[PDB]
Amino acid sequence: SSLRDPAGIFELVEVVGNGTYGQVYKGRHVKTGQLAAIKVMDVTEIKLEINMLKKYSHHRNIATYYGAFIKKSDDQLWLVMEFCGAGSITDLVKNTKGNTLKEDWIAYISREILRGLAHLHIHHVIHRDIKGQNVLLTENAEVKLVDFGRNTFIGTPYWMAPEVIACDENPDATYDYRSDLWSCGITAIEMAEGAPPLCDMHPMRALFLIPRNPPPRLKSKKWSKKFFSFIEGCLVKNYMQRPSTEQLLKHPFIRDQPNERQVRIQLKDHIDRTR
Amino acid sequence: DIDLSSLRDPAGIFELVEVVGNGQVYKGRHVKTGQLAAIKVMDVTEDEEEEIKLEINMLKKYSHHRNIATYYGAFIKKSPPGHDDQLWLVMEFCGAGSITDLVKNTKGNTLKEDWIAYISREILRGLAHLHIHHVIHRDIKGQNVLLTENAEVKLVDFGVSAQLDRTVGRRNTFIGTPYWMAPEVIACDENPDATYDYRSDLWSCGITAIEMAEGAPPLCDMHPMRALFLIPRNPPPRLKSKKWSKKFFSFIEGCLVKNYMQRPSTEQLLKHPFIRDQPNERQVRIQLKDHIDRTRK
Ligand SMILES: Cc1c[nH]nc1[C@H]1CCCN(c2ccc3ncnc(N)c3n2)C1
Ligand SMILES: [Mg+2]
Repeated sequence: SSLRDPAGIFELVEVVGNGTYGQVYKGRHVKTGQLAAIKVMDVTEIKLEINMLKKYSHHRNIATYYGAFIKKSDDQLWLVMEFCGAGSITDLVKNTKGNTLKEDWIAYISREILRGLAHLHIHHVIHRDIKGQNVLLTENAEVKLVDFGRNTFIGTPYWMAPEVIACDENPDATYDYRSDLWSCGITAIEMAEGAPPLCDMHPMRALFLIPRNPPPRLKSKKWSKKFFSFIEGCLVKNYMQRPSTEQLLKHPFIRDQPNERQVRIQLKDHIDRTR
Repeated sequence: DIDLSSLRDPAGIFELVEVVGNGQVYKGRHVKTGQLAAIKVMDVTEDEEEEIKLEINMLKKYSHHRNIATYYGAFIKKSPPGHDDQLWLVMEFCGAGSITDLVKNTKGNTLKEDWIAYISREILRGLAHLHIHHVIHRDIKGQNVLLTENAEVKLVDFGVSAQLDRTVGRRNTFIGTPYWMAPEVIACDENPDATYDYRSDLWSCGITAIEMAEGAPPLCDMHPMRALFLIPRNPPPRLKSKKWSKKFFSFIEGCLVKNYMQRPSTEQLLKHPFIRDQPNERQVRIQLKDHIDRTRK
C-alpha cells in the first residue's frame, strides 16, 4: 500500500548502456547480490502502474518486474526488473564477424520475440518499441523483451511501422498490435544485415520514407525462401492485411526449427566467446 | 594548445574535474591555464572516430564571440582495444545555468518583456556571428542559451559547424524533441527533403521567445509525434496572452514566418523595434545580474 526507500534493498552499480537507455542502471539486490535493471525517475498511482507491469511480465520471454521504490528528497522512483546480462540483440550482431547471424539463429530469436509479443497481445498490451536494443540476452541464451508500453523526445524511427507515422491521410496515426510485428521483421533484417533498412538515411528522411516506400527486403538472395517469406509477412505494408502474432508463429520459418537445441548451444557459446 | 582542425588526446590539455557517471556534460579544466571548461563526453566506436575526422574537414572557421560559449575542440580519450573510446567536446564554462532555468526559477514561469528583448537580442547577435561565417546553430532553445556569473548570454557551442555532438554516438539516430523545429526541417507530405537553412535558427529564436514569455514552447500539451505532424501544417504559433506589446507580437510574427524563403535574416531581425529599441537595457542587465546573484545564494 506504500512503496519504500530503496536503501538497503537495491543499490545502483553503473549506468546502462552507459548512455543508450537513459537513466537505466545495472543495480544489485543488496541482500542476495542478484543483479537487477533499474530505471530511475524523477516524480511527484504508481502502485497501479507497477502492479500492471507486474502482471504482464510473468512470461519467460519478458524481463520480469521486481518492484518499485521511492527515494525522498524532487523525489525519485526506482523501477526494478530482472537483469539480462548478455546484452542486446543489437550488441550481439555488432560483435559478430561480418555483422550477420546464422539464419537458424535468426529463426530462434525471432520466435522468442514473437512468443513474448503473443503474451502481451493476448492481454491487449502493445509493446510499441520493438527493436534490437529492446531484445536482450541472458547467459543461457534466453530471449527477453524490455521497454514495453517525460515523453518529450522522439527516439529512433527505423523500426516504426507505416501506420505509426502521421501524415495527411493518416493524421491520427495508429498504434495497433500489428505494428509490433512490422518492428519484429525489421529486427530480423537487423540480425541478418547488421542494421535496419534505411540505416543509411537521416532519421527524419527515414520517417518520411517509411509510409511511402514498398516493404523493405533483404539485400542478399543467399537466404532461404522461408526467410524471405517471414520477412514479407512481418512487413505487410498495410497493417490491415498484416498477419497476427499467432499467424507468424505458424510461419514455416518460425514453426520448423529442427536444430533448436544446437542453436541454443551455439548462441550460448557465441555469447561466452563474444563477451 | 587549441587545435580545431584536429582530433587529439586530451591528456595534458583538458581534465575532468567531477567524476563521470553516465552526451552528459561535466565540469573540467584547462590543464595549463586552469580555466574551467564544460565537457560533453560521448562513447564512440572506431568507425565513428573516422566519421569525426571527416566532419572536422567540414568544420567552418569562425572566431570567438561574446554571445557564443567558445568551442575549444574535440578530443579522444582512448580505451582498450576491446572498448569504445570517449569523444570529448570541450566548451567555455558558463556558471549561471540556462535561460530555461531562468524562467522556471522565476515567479510564474514568465519573464518580463524587456528581459525577453534583451536576451533575444544577445541570441540574435550570437547567431549573426555564426551566420556571417556560414554556420547554422541548428538547436536554438532555452536550454541551449546559457548565463555566465556576469549575466552574459551565450549560445551553447560544442562544435556547431560540424554538429559532431549530433552526428555520432548512440543517439545520433534519434529524431529528438520537435517543439523548436522550423517547418522546413520536418519531413512532410510537401517537404520530401529537409531543408536546413540559416533562417531555421530564426524560427527557433521566435519559439525561444515564446518559451521565455509563457514557460514552454507552443504545442507542449501534445505528444512529440503529434507536434511533429502539426508544426508544418499549423499556421504560425502565437502568444496566448493579449497583455504583450504590439512590438513583441510583431517580433514573434517576424521570427515565425512559415516559409523560410520569406523569413527575415538575422541582420534584419536585429533592426526590428522590439530588438533595436531597448530603453531599459542597462537596468535589465542589472536586474539579471541581481537575479543571478540571488539564486546563487
Ligand atoms: C529498467 C526498467 C524499468 N522499467 N523499464 C525499464 C527499461 C528501461 C529501458 C531499457 N530496459 C533495459 C535496458 C537494458 C537492460 N540491460 C540489462 N537488463 C535489463 N533488464 C535491461 N533493461 C529496461
Ligand atoms: Mg518474465
